[PDB]
Amino acid sequence: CKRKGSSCRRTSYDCCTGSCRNGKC
Repeated sequence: CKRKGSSCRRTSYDCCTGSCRNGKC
């Protein structure tokens, strides 16, 4: 999964923590 502070896609649930907002976690 993605880390908070990394980049993740809008609503693809990519992160383990952090909102995927503005193409970032």
